[PDB]
Amino acid sequence: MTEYKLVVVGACGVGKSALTIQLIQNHFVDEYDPTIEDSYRKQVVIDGETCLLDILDTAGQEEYSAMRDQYMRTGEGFLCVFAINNTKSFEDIHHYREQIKRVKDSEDVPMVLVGNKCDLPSRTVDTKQAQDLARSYGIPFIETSAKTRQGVDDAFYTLVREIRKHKEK
Ligand SMILES: Nc1nc2c(ncn2[C@@H]2O[C@H](COP(=O)(O)OP(=O)(O)O)[C@@H](O)[C@H]2O)c(=O)[nH]1
Ligand SMILES: [Mg+2]
Repeated sequence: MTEYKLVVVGACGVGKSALTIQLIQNHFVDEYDPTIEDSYRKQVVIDGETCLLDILDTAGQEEYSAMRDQYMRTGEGFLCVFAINNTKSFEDIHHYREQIKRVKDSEDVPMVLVGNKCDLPSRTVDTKQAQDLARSYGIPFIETSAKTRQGVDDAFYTLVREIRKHKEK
């Protein structure tokens, strides 16, 4: 069956693990070690296609930089996550965008921008600012809450749709 290799990236504490576990196991985890990097696999149906998602929940630095380059080269699409109450995590998106393009040596890499924690009242990044960034990249932007599940399926399924558009060229 068709397999999609997805990679979830972003600053520590933005909800990469909480998003991934909500997608896979349909519950919200309040505490999950920030240093754990692991992969998950789930069979889903997206637009009538039965497919397997192979999702890498990243944790930042690797023992050797070759491990980072390896997962960036093999990953087919990237979910770039910031938290709407953490401006530094939004600014870090620039770094992930650049680094992924640099390792893949491609200007066209399937990506979706995710503003997570949208259930919280505290917000430092308004929606307009994130829409402006996504527009400059030419990629979709989705606001999510790993806690309420709002937007979670849309974020991952949209990324699959971006991969499919990239492959048909
Ligand atoms: N309120 C709220 N908290 C969240 C959300 N996503 C993650 N968290 C919390 O934010 C903290 C960091 O989340 P985590 O998934 O470990 O972030 P990671 O370092 O990016 O993997 C944890 O305490 C989670 O419970 C969300 O959508 N809403
Ligand atoms: Mg984590």
